[PDB]
Amino acid sequence: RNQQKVVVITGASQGIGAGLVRAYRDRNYRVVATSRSIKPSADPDIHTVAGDISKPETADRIVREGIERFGRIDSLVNNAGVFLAKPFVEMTQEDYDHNLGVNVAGFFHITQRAAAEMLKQGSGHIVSITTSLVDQPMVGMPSALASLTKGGLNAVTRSLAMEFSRSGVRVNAVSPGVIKTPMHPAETHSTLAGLHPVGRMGEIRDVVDAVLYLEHAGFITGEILHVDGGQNAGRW
Amino acid sequence: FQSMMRNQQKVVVITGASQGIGAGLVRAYRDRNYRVVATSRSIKPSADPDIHTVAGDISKPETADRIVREGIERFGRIDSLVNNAGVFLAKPFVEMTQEDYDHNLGVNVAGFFHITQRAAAEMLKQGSGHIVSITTSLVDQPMVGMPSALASLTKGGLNAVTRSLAMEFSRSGVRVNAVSPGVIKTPMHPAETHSTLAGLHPVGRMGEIRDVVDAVLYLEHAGFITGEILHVDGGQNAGRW
Amino acid sequence: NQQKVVVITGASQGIGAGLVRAYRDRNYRVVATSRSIKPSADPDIHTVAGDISKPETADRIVREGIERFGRIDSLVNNAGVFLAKPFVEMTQEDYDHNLGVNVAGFFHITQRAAAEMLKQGSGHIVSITTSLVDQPMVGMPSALASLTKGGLNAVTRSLAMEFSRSGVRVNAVSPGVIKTPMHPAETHSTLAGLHPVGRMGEIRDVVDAVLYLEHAGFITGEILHVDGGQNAGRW
Amino acid sequence: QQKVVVITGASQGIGAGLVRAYRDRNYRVVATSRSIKPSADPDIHTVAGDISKPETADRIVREGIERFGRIDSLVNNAGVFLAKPFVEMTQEDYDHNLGVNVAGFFHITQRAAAEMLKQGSGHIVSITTSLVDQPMVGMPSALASLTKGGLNAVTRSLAMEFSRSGVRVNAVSPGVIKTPMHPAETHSTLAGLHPVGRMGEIRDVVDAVLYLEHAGFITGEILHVDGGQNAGRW
Repeated sequence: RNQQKVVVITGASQGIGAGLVRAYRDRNYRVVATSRSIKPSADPDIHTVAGDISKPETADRIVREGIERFGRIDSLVNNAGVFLAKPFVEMTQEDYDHNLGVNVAGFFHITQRAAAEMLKQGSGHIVSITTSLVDQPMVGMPSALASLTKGGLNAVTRSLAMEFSRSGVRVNAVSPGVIKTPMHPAETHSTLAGLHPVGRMGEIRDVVDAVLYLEHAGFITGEILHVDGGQNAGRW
Repeated sequence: FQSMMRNQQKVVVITGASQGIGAGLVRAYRDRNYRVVATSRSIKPSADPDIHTVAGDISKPETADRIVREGIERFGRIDSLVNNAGVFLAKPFVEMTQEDYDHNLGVNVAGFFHITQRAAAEMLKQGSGHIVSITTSLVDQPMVGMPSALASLTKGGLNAVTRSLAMEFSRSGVRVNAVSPGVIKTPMHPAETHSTLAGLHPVGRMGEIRDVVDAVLYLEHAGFITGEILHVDGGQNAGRW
Repeated sequence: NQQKVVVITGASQGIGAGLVRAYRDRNYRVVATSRSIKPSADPDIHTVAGDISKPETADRIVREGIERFGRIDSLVNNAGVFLAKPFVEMTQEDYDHNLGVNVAGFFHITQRAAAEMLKQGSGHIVSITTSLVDQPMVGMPSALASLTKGGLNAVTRSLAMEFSRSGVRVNAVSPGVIKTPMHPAETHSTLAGLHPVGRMGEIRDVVDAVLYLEHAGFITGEILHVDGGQNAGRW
Repeated sequence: QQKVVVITGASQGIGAGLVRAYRDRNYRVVATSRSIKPSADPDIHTVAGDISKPETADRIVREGIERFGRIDSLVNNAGVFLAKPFVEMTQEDYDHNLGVNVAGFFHITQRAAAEMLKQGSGHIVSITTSLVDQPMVGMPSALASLTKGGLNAVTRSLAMEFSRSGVRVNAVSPGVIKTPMHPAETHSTLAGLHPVGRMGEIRDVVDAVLYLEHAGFITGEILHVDGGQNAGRW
């Protein structure tokens, strides 16, 4: 039990976030969980850390506090993220700074710090949560900042997979379709379902299972795994 | 009730089931309590009553018929199909013969095509199914020094039809996926070749039967995935090493 | 014999004839084939009639071309068929016909041509696939176009790698729905709508794509989509 | 009456090849770079600036609208490239790469696009890199993959967005191109980074851009001009 692997999960307060915290706990990992807003936990194997993930300082804190508490860092799930649907010509300098802060710098900084720790242990797993919009964008869903920002995460997943190829660190991505959260109003479900060839929305368990499959799949790196009800496969 | 649940278990057809990857899928499917129709050119019958064995040339329409017929006769339903039968040839393209062409077309394409047509007819009929094919990462990432035009042709075909049929069967409850392995450690790969075959992956080691098997079973239970190609390949598909 | 020589398959109708003309205009001699092709007045176009599924047709084509023109420099695989049909309905005859034209058609000539191109240390082989390979559609059931042309996209990357160090380049052009005579103006309205740009392609679009690949010496193993955006996302 | 093209990173060798090729086609050209001397040619308007700044995009577009009355085409060719282990990358490496590679595409594209949308017609092409789709062991470049990889995907995303508006959006993904930046003692090594075993020439990329410029039925396409890099492992 001081033998358990430690995962760092970002955006841990959100809907997929909690689901991931719970599932990693269920698979005998200790968790360092991080959010803008996260509150401390009863569970002595869940260490929470609150901070703005886009700030280099926050990343420094996550890992430092994680090493001090548990003795190591083995995995990282990059789940901090914002989405914005807006016509490209209408986006403002504020829309830009906000997406580049959360989706890009909030990947880059912990990923760098967590990777240092793994490289030195000769072992690890980085998984980032991306979006099927990267590979398959849609007419009627304008989100140029999502493609820019998440598409860079797909490509850097493959790049780091190569860079860390002989080091024992594996680097993967899960690209979901539209996932039912509380923050998605009940009225919007008929049309959101219709965004997927299968005609259902995703469920949190769908994505969480993909992450845990990749966590335990020791021959998989550089892989982008689509959990999107068919979205990436073709046009519906 | 538990007896009721046994006599009504999911049913998978597994092709190329005799050894290596296929024989591993049989056991893994049994471990999750599927019943199994295992086929191979020469599979011997099993002592497990929940494995039905059917010996035959998978490239013939008549074998596909039989597999499903005897499948239905013995278990009443067909839920899933793993196209695992496959041949692989390494040969410069300009030296490939008519015989090589027929052999690969037959097993890799006709093999896939007939059983898939018949299994899908049943899955459509009952409104739910899973079809998964085993392909190669040479489809998406071929390599200088590994000349295998026929594998690309035939397996590249399976990759494309996997997405095609995922769209066609979108509204029917039938999911369609592939697993695209790297070079997997099998008895048919003698020890002398292992260190060479290992450097065929960015990660510098060979794949295991367990890796490919777990990918198929993960797709099997992943009710929100269709038309997906899951590369299990030590990073081959990701980039150049 | 200074003029480069191209073999163009499915030369008779549609893209293929557009292709003969384009390559003639760039000073190539042409060996042109299809089931029904008729002899040409042009001394620089030699026609060969035959069923491209048969190894004998390929054998004729290459040897007749080496006879008249003394070499082979390029091959454009443009013979092809297409069948819209529910997968569970496809028949043995549907299977043999598609495999024969789409796959065997490609294999025999590509093999004989590639051998000539390898000995010389130079060549270009380009194949016409379809955007349904990467981007198939709900309501366009074509399992056989996918098996068939998908194998061509993949073999394109494969032979690109294999001929890598030899100076032979292998590419593919993957069109959307292209406006031939074969499509009644009844259909045009419906077919335009299978592209994000809401426009059918012209023959010019595909032909210029082939001619571009043919003069782009640093491109190999590429799939160039000429598809009004079909491959790029969901409309 | 002549079409108008904006070309970023116009002082680089690719940049200068593009300027000439578009002039050979009778376009008027707005050419920007950090340092670019004014032009003799009434038909080439140069704007000096740092493209990482939004202010610079504003100026480029309004100056082209001022001089020539329209913008038909945008070529994003500004770029930097850093080879460095991911774990050694500094705040300054980061801000630099994000500035030139992402911001340097984004603002200029947003302004040129507003103009093209108004006329109902246009072309946006961006020069990315083969490392996005085919990264290489021993070429560590996380920031290049992060920045140019966003470019590829926005390329397909804007092709869908502008789909019914008459604006085409495409990309050219080159291999290693023979440039003054690469000394001759290095060529034999860079050649080996393509399955084909040679480096590219300026004209290979330039023709690719001009081909896409004249190809009215292509949008959302990444065209790989890379000696086979994207196609497989060599």
